[PDB]
Amino acid sequence: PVSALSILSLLERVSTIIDGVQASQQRMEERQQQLEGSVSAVQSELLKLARDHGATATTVDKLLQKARRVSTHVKEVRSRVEKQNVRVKKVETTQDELLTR
Amino acid sequence: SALSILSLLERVSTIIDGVQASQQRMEERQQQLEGSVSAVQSELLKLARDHGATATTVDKLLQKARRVSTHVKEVRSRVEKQNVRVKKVETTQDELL
Amino acid sequence: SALSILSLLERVSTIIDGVQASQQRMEERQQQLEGSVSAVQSELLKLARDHGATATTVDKLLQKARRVSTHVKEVRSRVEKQNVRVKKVETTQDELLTR
Ligand SMILES: [Cl-]
Repeated sequence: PVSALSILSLLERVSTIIDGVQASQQRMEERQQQLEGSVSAVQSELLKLARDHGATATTVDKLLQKARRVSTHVKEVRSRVEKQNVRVKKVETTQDELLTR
Repeated sequence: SALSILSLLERVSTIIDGVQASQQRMEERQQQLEGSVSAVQSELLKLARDHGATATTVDKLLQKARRVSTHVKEVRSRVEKQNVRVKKVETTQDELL
Repeated sequence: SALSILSLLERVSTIIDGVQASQQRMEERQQQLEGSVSAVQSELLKLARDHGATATTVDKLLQKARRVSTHVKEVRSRVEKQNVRVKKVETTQDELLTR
């Protein structure tokens, strides 16, 4: 009913399928390796861009501090100019008085 | 030829058990890969948001720079106008005696 | 023992079915992951170019900051000289109004 030869036939049949499965596994292993390599590189570049952006952001915060400080200085100078104006007018108007006399 | 059948069966059983074990390892490797990809996607979006915040702040700094530069030119102008008024007063006093 | 041999081969066949099902799912997921990584690479590069532009603008803001700082110091210098010139005229006018 079941000859050694029929069994042999099944074995060669199973062996042929396994050959195909193994070749497919080889193709997939290669794709997984390449993908791991791509991910590793993206990780590295992402960390690098994070560091670069970190430096920019740190400069930006300094620029914020600086802008606040310069504004404060401009306000102070403006204040000094207005005070001088009061003083100049005092001298101007007094000269008007003397000159007319 | 019973021996040759048993030998071949043994090799096949051996080979498929290895193939199965390998497939399991590959399943595992791919799920680890999915996790790593999900992680980089997440970190990229976070960095994108962080940069967007920085770029937003930078535009404000541009705006603030324009305003300050205008204020400085204006204060300069006032100072020059006062210079002229002071010179007139100096000249007049030198002349008043 | 032919049936015991065929039983072992039936089990081998079931294992092959399971591996092949897994291989199909693995191929579907692998293509998806490869697409996802490609998208990450592209978006990362875009973010890098965008940051490059931001970094350039910041370097310009730094020079603007230096420039304006220099102008404020020059203006303040003139305000201080004018203060001395005004004091000069003030003190003399007060002198003249004495006696
Ligand atoms: Cl006078």
